[PDB]
Amino acid sequence: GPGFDYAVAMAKRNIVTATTSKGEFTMLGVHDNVAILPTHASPGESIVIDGKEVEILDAKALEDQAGTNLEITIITLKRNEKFRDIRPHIPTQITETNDGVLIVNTSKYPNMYVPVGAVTEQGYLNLGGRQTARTLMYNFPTRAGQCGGVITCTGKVIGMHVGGNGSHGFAAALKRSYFT
Repeated sequence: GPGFDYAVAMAKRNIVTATTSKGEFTMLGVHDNVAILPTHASPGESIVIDGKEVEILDAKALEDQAGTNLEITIITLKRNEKFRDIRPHIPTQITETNDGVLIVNTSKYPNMYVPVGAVTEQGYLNLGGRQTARTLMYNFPTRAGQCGGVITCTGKVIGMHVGGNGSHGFAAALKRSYFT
């Protein structure tokens, strides 16, 4: 109900903690039983969501038209649980903002909000030996525990944190077409 933005309402149901062999990540539910995670989280046949082991029915790694990695993996879960449909709040185009907020939800940082400032288009990035397209950057001392963090601005969900270099944080841009 109360919440400085749409973000607060969505967060309670759609932002959960996911555990794969590579550790804890923040994960974003998009609609129904469909969620997203950074491709490098590498979920196997199942994943532990908020303490509960759940089976993955499908895991689609996204790439652009040229075959470049987007670093977003869409996973379809085997579970009656249903996320709110946030798609109407995902822009149809890569989106910058002067006032972004990063939302992280892990056991080390439960339901935490952090205004990060300007979020602008970085474009191609070398993400751990792999070329990644459509990235965004923000000036925030990135560290462990933020992978999967969601990036929002007033009424919109615009990126997902996928890496960072000491002074900057990088995210994959979200676009609506990826989910329809």
